[PDB]
Amino acid sequence: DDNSAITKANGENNAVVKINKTLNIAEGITTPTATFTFKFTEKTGQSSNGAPYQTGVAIPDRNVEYNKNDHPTADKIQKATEDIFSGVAYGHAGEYVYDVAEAKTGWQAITKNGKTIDAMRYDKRTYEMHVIVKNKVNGGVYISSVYFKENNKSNAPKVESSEQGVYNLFDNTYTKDASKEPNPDDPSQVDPNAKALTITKKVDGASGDKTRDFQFHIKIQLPSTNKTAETPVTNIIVKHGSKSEVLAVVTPADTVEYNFTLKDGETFTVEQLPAGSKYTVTETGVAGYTDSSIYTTNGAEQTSQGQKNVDFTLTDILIGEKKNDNKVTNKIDDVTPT
Repeated sequence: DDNSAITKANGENNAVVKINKTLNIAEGITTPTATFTFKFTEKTGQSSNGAPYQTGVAIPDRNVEYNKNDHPTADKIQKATEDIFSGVAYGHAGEYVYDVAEAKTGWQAITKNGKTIDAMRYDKRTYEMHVIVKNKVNGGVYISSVYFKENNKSNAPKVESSEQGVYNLFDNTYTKDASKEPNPDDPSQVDPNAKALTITKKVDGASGDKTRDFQFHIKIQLPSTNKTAETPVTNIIVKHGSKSEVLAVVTPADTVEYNFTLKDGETFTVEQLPAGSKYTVTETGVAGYTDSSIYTTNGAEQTSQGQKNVDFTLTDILIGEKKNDNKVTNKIDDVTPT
């Protein structure tokens, strides 16, 4: 404001403080089972006034639970604790200072035959909560003033709240490999071998040239959650085998671009990608041929019709946690003499 970084109390009633966890999650991803647990630990030291920090009052482990019914907005799910001071009663005035950190527990990866689909990166940050206790009249005490300061930082400024008495202290990201929950009505049936993307050219017609290449271009957008560890920096592409190439990730933009050719019945394959990524694909125009597409996006079937000799483009196709493929048909009208 200032000073809004500090949660006061109205009158002599205990200050109220919720802690808000931010889970970052991309677009094609089912929110996982995950409890995030905050762990308060009593710190020593000396208040401004000369007094040592007061101790001997415990704050319990506070937890937020995520499950399949939690759905992101702006690629993040935000859940808060209740009042952390619920069921906590101090004995005497003074400055109680707690180290608050988030424990690395309460989530497990999806696993099929020793192989792991997903990944949770836990917030490493650690804070200093200053609980400022002050005398009631006549007697007893109250939680007067609460504030946070990030630990291990140089001249750490006071932590500003998102909402009233709510602090986004802990921030974690979740990643998921694409296309490995292929059965749209049962994600327990899990395939670690499923490919990130498939594109398959099908030339259609008696006059159709089924030996030539059709020229393609693809730009893939890795999702924002990629920026948060651990992260992909190489991509593996198979334009019909044994052509196998390790394309690299453009680090400031998190994109990969490719140019490849397909012949009739020829499949383009992206080996593996974090679910949540997007792609643009473009087949250059070729004389006589109207192109069409039947694509699966995160288990959902969608279509797109093209023009006769124009470049055919698919604009920002999501590559979800479910099935991901594309079958692009190139159709040519029959040459018949009479």
